[PDB]
Amino acid sequence: MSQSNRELVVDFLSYKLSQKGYSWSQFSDVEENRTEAPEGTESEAVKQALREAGDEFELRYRRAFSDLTSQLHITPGTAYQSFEQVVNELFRDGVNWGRIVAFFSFGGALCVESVDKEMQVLVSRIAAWMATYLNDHLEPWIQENGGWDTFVELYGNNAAAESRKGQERLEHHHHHHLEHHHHHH
Repeated sequence: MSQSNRELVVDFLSYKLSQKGYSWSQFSDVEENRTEAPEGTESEAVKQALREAGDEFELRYRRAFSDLTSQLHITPGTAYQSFEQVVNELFRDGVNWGRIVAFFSFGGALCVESVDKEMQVLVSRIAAWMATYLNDHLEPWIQENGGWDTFVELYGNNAAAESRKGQERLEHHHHHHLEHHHHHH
């Protein structure tokens, strides 16, 4: 519902941090501040959606990602107001699904550099900033267009499955098939 939206942030930031060699449980106060995550029913899909999305956005707009992350350059004691002034431009740009992608991909970068800059309190609050923006500002647009299920499909099973036969069409069967050629490549 809403607590699952915090998962899409936290576990995603941890997904980037773990890649960088950092552990989320090491920087965030676990026992000192138990923030429980539910069973990822919807989260299982959307977190995969953003996982696949972060791939497409990165491979297609890696340069843009570089400029925007430098604009989101996390500083000592970053107020959420500054964070919002950036992420506002995601919505103000005519927020497409890629803005959500970008938003989640930004945190994935922010959380990392926050640790390198020895701001282990900021990496954790980054998740909070994202959860806030997602819950308050982003959710209205998301649900308006159908919800996460709409976005997930775009990088999910059926949408891609329908284009799977397109790969077979890409073959353009013009090669003389007389026997069974072992492997095409």
